[PDB]
This record gives sequence, structure tokens and C-alpha cells, in this order.
Amino acid sequence: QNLQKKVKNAKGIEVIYQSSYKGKIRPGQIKMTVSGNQVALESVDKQPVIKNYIDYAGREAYKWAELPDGKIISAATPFEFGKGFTPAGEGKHLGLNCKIARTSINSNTIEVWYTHDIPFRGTPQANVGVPDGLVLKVVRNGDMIQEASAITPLKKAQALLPDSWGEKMDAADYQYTINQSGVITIPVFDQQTICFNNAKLPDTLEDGITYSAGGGTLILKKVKLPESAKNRSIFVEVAQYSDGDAYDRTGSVFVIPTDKKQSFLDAIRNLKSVPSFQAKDGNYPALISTDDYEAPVELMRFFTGFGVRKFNHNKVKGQHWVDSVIYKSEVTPLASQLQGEVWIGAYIGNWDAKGHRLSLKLKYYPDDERRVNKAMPLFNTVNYLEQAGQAYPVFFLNDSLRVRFTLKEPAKNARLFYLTTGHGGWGNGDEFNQKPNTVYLDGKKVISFIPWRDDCGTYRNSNPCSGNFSNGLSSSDLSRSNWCPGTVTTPEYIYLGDLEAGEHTLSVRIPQGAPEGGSNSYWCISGTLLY
Amino acid sequence: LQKKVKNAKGIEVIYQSSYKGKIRPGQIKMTVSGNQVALESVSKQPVIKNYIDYAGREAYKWAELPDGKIISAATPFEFGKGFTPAGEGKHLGLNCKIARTSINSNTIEVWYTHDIPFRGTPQANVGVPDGLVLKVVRNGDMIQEASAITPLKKAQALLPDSWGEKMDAADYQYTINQSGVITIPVFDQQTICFNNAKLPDTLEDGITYSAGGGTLILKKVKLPESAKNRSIFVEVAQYSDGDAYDRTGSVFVIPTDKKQSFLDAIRNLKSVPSFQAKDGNYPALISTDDYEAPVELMRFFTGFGVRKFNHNKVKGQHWVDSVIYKSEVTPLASQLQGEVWIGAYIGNWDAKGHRLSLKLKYYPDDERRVNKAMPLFNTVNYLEQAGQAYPVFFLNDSLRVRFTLKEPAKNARLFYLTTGHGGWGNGDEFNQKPNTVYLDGKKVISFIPWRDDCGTYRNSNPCSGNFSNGLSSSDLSRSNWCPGTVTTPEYIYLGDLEAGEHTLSVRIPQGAPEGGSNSYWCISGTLLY
Repeated sequence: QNLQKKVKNAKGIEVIYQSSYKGKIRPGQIKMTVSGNQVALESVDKQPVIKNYIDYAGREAYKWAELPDGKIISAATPFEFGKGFTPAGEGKHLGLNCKIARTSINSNTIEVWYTHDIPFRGTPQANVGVPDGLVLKVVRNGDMIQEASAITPLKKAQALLPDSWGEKMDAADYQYTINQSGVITIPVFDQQTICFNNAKLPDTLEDGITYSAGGGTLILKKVKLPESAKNRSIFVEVAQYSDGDAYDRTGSVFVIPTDKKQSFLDAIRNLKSVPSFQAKDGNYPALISTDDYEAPVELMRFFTGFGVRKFNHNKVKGQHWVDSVIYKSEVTPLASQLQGEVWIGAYIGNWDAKGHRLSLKLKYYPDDERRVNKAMPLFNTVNYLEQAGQAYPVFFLNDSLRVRFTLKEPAKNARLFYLTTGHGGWGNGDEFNQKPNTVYLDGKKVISFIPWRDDCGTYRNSNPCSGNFSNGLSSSDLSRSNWCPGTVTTPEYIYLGDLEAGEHTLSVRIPQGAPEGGSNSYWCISGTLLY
Repeated sequence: LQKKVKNAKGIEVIYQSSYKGKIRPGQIKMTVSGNQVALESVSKQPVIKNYIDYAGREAYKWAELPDGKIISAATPFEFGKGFTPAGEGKHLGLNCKIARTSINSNTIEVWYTHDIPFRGTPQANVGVPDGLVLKVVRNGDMIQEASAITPLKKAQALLPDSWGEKMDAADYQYTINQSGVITIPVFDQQTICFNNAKLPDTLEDGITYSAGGGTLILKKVKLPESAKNRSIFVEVAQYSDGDAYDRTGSVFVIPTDKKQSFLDAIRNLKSVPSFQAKDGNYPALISTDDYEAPVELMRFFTGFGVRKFNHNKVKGQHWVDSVIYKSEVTPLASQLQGEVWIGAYIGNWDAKGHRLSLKLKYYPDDERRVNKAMPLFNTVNYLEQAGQAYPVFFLNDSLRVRFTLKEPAKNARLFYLTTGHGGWGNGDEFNQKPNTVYLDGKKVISFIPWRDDCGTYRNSNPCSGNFSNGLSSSDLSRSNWCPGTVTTPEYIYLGDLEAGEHTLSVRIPQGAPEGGSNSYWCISGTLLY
């Protein structure tokens, strides 16, 4: 390849850069067009158009973007040649002799190969520093490589800098603006009150309005979600603080599918109006999906700290309390329940007249091609209607939870999205004692495992009103059956294998601990089928 | 009771407590004379007493700490604070006003007589009426009530001789509360970095040594002789001193109950027995009859550049100044008694690296036997910076270990910490894979290690790379870990085991390499029995 001779007397060059990670060539490539002292760099539900430029005469490097809304933004960085660089030897690339310069940036070692063999300057990565030459290679940590694969002449001279810089920003504001540009954010609740105030669901529910229900401790809203959630990852974000309640409470975010005759809306209006799980104990309404009722789909199980923000005046040497707690979970596998117009709910079970303030948003982040699969709710024993007289799910003492479900088509590699916490807040109750959960499908044992968290001392600063014991521990510090005050309880993804069309049975056995002093143990388990 | 205490110069009230019907053991004796009240419990432990001065209108907490220290705290009160009338009642023949108040969520009613000229209460902190409190009712359910009232024919003075050291209430409570707590400081903002450090030949007690290329710090520490009747927590605090990345962290102890230990491996990797994979030999990862693998106490991951990169601006974020990690390790008690080598690892290649603190805490607990905890395996790459291979053998082999028990074991468990690694799109850091555990050739459990809450800890991650789709590296779901957080152990139930030989294996369908990118798994297991 006779590179120097081919681009002697060219009016400009086009360099194509490819990137590789430890040998493996990554997709997509950068075209760097050089003409005089100007450089343009380009690649090759609406995305910003992103470009980079350099002016070697004025010595500024530029980020540039046209946002979906057609606002132009840019950020300009002046540079000096060779800033932060230490000579680090010689090499050859595409037959051209290169100085190599080394710099380190945020712990990375970066080597920049650059030639003076041909009369053109440019670099694909100005942000690591700009050598006075044409950059043929950038090596990060010996492994991550962006290298010129080709250099070709341009016959015509050409101005490359854009028409406008539009709105000039510093680099951090620019990067944040472009990064968030393709993100859909659906605000749902913003510091909304959840409290016990006997509130009841109206007989008219309009779109976009918060309603309070199950005695105040459920808030519901019908929200317009993207039509399709394909090619997105989806996260739930909650922010909470106490507005008066001192205690660690059971929190849940859920959606209410209405694809059958009855939905959890019908249960919120009137618990006894929907089908029941029929335990040896008695009948427990609203907990299992059936042919004509869907249980609510849980998105996130969380537990409040003891009196966040509200009790920050408590003094405990060594502790510095937080002003609020956040919770963020990926819920991408529930995408099919998170498209179109959807009833969304949040729950914090409590008895306080002022209670808690909770925020909730959904974020949809652009992702590689990602099919929406299906998610079908099977069961949910969270006591969402505790403040409207729902029984505690105490039937595990003598019974398994049992469901039936039907598939129209076979499903490969099905999974149960399974949220479990144990409850019974004394020394022999299931909050504080390890118990297995055993899942059965179509008469076979799928898995037996113990739900347990032993990291709860980590979140001490989220718990200003946690009781301090005479042995030195705080209530919030204790290990518990799969939850910690102030944190998310993460789902288990239980592999079910391939399921044939037709009906199936599934059950959950938990050796729940016996009552004591009138107090009961109980389990809050939810399960959605992912297929 | 009236009748009997006309012209008494004082009274003794015995208070019993009850919970949901059930009368609690042992009781409170309240001595009242004049305007003074002394409270003591009716027969290691600090001595606790409470006083009231109705003349000065203060209530007092008082204690003698085991080590002969007297502390006290004074809280002025006003009569009837928080209190609203809630009617009439009778207790042991005396006419009571009932007052109501609420405190930190709770309902409290307080029955109090003026029928006899004595004032006192066993619970001044719920409020002090201008009479004698016969009954305190907290959420209808928590009850302290007078069982006996006895006259004193003579006056006494009841406040204590010394107040010792006078504190605010919160400083009092913290002081008494931490009285029985043993805290062993281990490391204090100690550097963990890559500086080619090597383990010395002379190793004294109570000193910090650097090893495995600088990324291991070790100390031999004097732990309680017995950890019976304690719950035990490990507390770590970390920040970057230069390293921008999310690193694998581990706190471990080195048992030396057998011929060779992990200390021999730290000094020289190839000096200890190996796991023999199809692939190759992997030293130090499995216990044998002459070698114990290190016992992991806690698996954690650092944020991306805590403290050091806090100058990074990301709208809506407010960075933490350090990250703490606290785990309960009570079931490893047997490895946390006597003289013990403790280590911390943060695998990194940085010249300055990290700073890490570590303490153990032993909190008094109800009767609790020390059980046993035997290490079986540990594939954390503790010696990464001294040339240890990545545990990549899962691609074609299971991890297998054999062990022998001398006696039957009831309700055995595997204390199992797993994380998956391989930090690209097709690597096991970011793809769900089962771990299947086998005992004596039978499947115990198959389960998917996964964390999908990592977005929660964004503020612990100032140097996390921000992608063009709006997510940050630290936000992504991963195989059982999040940058800035603890990975919690699985407790896998193995059942009763017979004395004699057993095998355990772990199968993981590890992803295939892509060029020089390899997936690998860091798994550790200690038998609890």
C-alpha cells in the first residue's frame, strides 16, 4: 500500500477508523474527513444527530448535535498540542511512521500513535489530548483499540466546520443533554401522600388522575405509556421520605392488567367481589389469577426506612441521616405490561394520618434490538388492602399457594419473576427466621431456596427512628427474610424450562412459623410468568 | 391500699409488665418519698436506675457501667405534656384519671390517681402526670401496671449520691447501649494498591502486612476467645485514592487448622494444592485434607471512583464521600475466635488504589452455641496482582470438592457467595446463568445469581461511564453484584449429612471467550454444621 504517494497533493483525506476490544471488532465505524486545518467526524424514538469537529488552526475540538427537537447544541474545548503527553517510542501503522505518546486519564493508560508522514492533521479522540499530527491509533489499557483501517484522498477542498454552533454548553451539560435525548421518562407520582385516611375509590375514574384507595395507602393512576416498549430497557424509580410515620413499612409498585373480566381495580373497590384463593384456612380474595381475574403485576418490592427525613433530629453517634431514599429496579421483562394506557399503583402499608410521601417514574432507555416477550401475572399475596380490612396471608401455616394457568402456544425457557418476603416481627416470627420457599410446577419440584438478607446494617443512615437495643444493635441492622428497611427486595428469576400449550399448575410451599401472643407470621409473594 | 397508706411517709410500688396478655419476667420497684422517686429492677450488665424529682421537675436516667463508671442524664418535664383527658378508671381500688398522648406513631394511655398523696411513674419518658401512675398502656397492648403498693413508715431521700458523668439523653443511651459490644478495629483507611508488595517472612501479631502485589492486606488479630452468645458483623468503609473502576472486594479469614493455609498460597501460589480442571491446574481454590481455602466473610464491589472523582458533574447526582458495607457473619463464628488472620482484598492495578477500613463487632445475643464452619472452596482471584489465573474452567468443568465429616451433621448449609464476570455484552457479568449445586451426585439447587437494583446506587459511582442511551455503567443489571454494594450470600440447605465422605460440585454454563475476553465466576462456599 503506497499510502504517502497516494495522498501527496490530495486536497484532503478520508480516514476510516475501526474499534476492537481484545481482538473483537466492535460494530460501526468512524469517518474522519480532513481538509486543510478542519476535521469532521461522523459514524458510518428519534435519536440526536451527533458529530465531532476539530479546528487545528484555532485549536478547538468540538462536540455538536442536532437534538430530536431540532435545537443545535455544541461544546467547545480549546487545547494545546501534546498536553498531558509523555513520549513513549516509535511504531508503524499502515506503513507510516508514528511517534507514540502516553497519557493516563481516569486510571486509563492511553497511547496515541500519530504520523507526520503525510500533510494532514486529525484525531478520532480529541478528548484524550491532541498531538500535532494525524492520529492513526488510540490504545486504551493495552486492549481497547481504535485504529485507522484506510486513508483515501479527496479531490476537492472543502470547509467542514458546521453552519452554526447553536447553543454553546460546557462539556458536562452537553454530554448529559445528548445522553438523555432518546430517553422516555414517564412521571407518575411526585411526592404524593400515602397515609391511612379511610379514602375510597370513586365510581368515576378519569385518566391521568391520582386516586387514593384501600384506606389511603394505595395510590393509583392511569398513565399513557409508550405504545410499544420494544428495543428499550425499562426501569422503575421511586423516591420516599416519611411525613410522620416512624416505622419500616412494606412498599410495592404494581400495574393492574385489565385483560380479563375482572381486575385488581375490582378488588380495590370491593375485596370480596373478585375470586379467591381457597385455602384450608378459609378464602383469600384477589391473590391468584384465574380464568376471569388477573392478579396485579408487581414491579418492585421495597421497604421504607424507620422515619426517613421526618426523624432526622434523632442523634445517634456516628450516624448522619439521609434526606430521602431512592429505589431503582430494571423491569424490562415486564415490558408487555408496560405499554399503552396502564393503571399503575404504589403501596406503603401504614396506619399514620400523615404517612409517607412517594415519587414514582418509569424510564425507557433505547436498547439493542429487544423483542417484547410476554408477562402473565399468576399470584400476588402482598397485603395491598391491609388498611381496607384484607386478611394477612397466613395460610402458608397449613397450605401451599396454588394456581392454574393456560397457555395458547408453547413457550421456551419460561421463567417465574418471583418476589418473596417473610413477615412476623418478633424473635420467633418469619421476619427474623430463615424459611425455605419451594416452587412446584406440573407436579415437579422446581426449586427450594431460603430468602434472606444479612446486609441490613449497611443502611443504618436510612433509619433515624430505628429502635436501639441494649446489646448495641438497631432494629434496622437485623438480618431478615429477604428485605432490609430502606432497600429494594430483588426478584428471583426462577427457570421453569419449556412449557407446552394448555393448562399448568404451580404451587408455592412455605413452612410458615406458628402464631404467638396473637401475632402471626405471613408471606408476601408475587409471581409473574415470563415467556 | 387506701386505708393503709394514710400518713405513710413513702410507698414502694411493684410494677409488672405484660405483652399481649403475657406477664413478662422480673419487675420494677419504685420507691417514692416526698417529691423523689427511685426506680430499680427487682433482681457484665451495667446497673440501671431511674429517678424523678417532682420538686425540680426533672426525670433522670442513671447507670453504673460494668467498669465502675457512673453516668446519668437529666430530662426536665412539665406536668401533663402531650396529655389530653381520656376519662375515668379504677386500679387496685384507686380512682384514676386516664390521659392520652402519642409518641413516634404509638398510642399511649396513662392511668393516674390523686387518691393517695404520692407521685411517680415507671415511664417518665412517655410523659409525667401530676399524680401517681398506676398503669401505662402503649398501643392498647404493652402494659405496665402496679401489682403491689406498700407503705413506708419513715421518710427517705432517694436521689443518688453521685450523678457521675452527666450527659444528654442520646449520649447516655449510646453509652449504655454499646457497653457490652466488642469492637475489634482491624484496618483504618489502609491503602490497597498495586505496588508489587510481597509477604514478609516475619509476621507479628497486630500489624498490617501487604501481599499479593499490594492488593491484599492482612492482619493477625486477637478475637474473643469464644464467640458464643454473640451476633457478629463485619463493617467495611471504602473510597478510591486514585482508581476509577468498580473492583472486586472481599473480606476473608485464613484458617490455619491444617498443614497448609492460604498464607502459604499468598507467599507462593504454586506451593499449595490445586483444583485439577480439564483445562489446567488452579492452585489454592479448594480445601483438601492438608489445605484450607480462605473463608470469605463478605463479597463487595467498589463504586467507580468513590471520593476521588467527586468533581465529576452529572445533573441530579450528589456523590457519596465513602461507601460502607456491613454484613452479619454470625454463622462463621468458629472462624472468628482467638488469634485469626484477617484479610481484605480489592483487586486493582492502580498505584494509589483504594483506602479501606475494617472492624468486627460482636453484639451480645441470647444463648447461642458456636457451630462449625468449614471452608470448601473459594474461586475469588485474590492473587490477581501476583499472577493468579482467572477461574475460567467452568466452561468445560464443574468445580468439585470432597470432604469428610467425623460425626453426623444436622441441617447442614452451604454459605455460598457467587458472582459472574466478563465485562462485555456476551460476557457473564451481564448475562443470566444458572449455578447448580450437587451433593453426593444429586442436584441440591439450580438458581440464577442476578441483581437488577444497581440503578439504586448511582450516587456511589462518580466515574461510571455514561452511555449515549442515557444509562450509566453502574446502573446495569449484573450477575449477582452492583458497583458500590455487598453481594449477599445464599444459604443453601443440604440437610442432615452422615459421617464419612461427601462430594460437592458446582456447575455453571460459563459463556465462551470472545477474542481475549473471558467470562469467569467467583464462587466461595463454607459448610455450616
